[PDB]
Amino acid sequence: NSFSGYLKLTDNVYIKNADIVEEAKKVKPTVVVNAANVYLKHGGGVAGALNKATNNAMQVESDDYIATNGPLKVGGSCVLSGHNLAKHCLHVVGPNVNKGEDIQLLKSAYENFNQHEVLLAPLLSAGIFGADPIHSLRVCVDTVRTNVYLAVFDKNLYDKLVSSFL
Ligand SMILES: C[C@H](C(=O)O)[C@@H](NC(=O)c1ncnc2[nH]ccc12)c1ccc(Br)cc1
Repeated sequence: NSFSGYLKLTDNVYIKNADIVEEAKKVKPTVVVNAANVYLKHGGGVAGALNKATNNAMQVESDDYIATNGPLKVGGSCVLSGHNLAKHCLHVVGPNVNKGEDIQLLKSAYENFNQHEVLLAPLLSAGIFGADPIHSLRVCVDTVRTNVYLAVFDKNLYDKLVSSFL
């Protein structure tokens, strides 16, 4: 957990303009968060990038978890191996509001982070999940009580967030 170059937004929320895969290789944190779907099919975005960095080990492991346990629920999570990126990967399902899933479940999704003292994470429900990313950061700030280091890829988005928060 040797995080460098973050800007502290609140007592427990830190933000950096970085690729979460590169952050994970440099820091080797105890927990890396994946912005997952209910079947753990890591097709693109953050999920696809983390899976690609494990050379598909995360997808083979996720397929076995689904065959044995069934899909997650929206707002839920599971802990699996972090392979070469972290000790553990916390796979969290935020709502896809573009498909009618309730925005209130974004608070439930962020509550999963409180089960871990320190996490490296992306924003949840952003991009194709359709939530406004500045709203997602507000829910994170209001809900997460443990120490979370957020990696934001898009520099234009990072600047808007730092402008609205700090
Ligand atoms: C909009 C946001 C961002 O630019 O930070 C974006 N993040 C990313 O894809 C992202 N963030 C950090 N490291 C990364 N490496 C490769 C991808 C990537 C995102 C889209 C959809 C969801 Br659901 C959640 C986050």
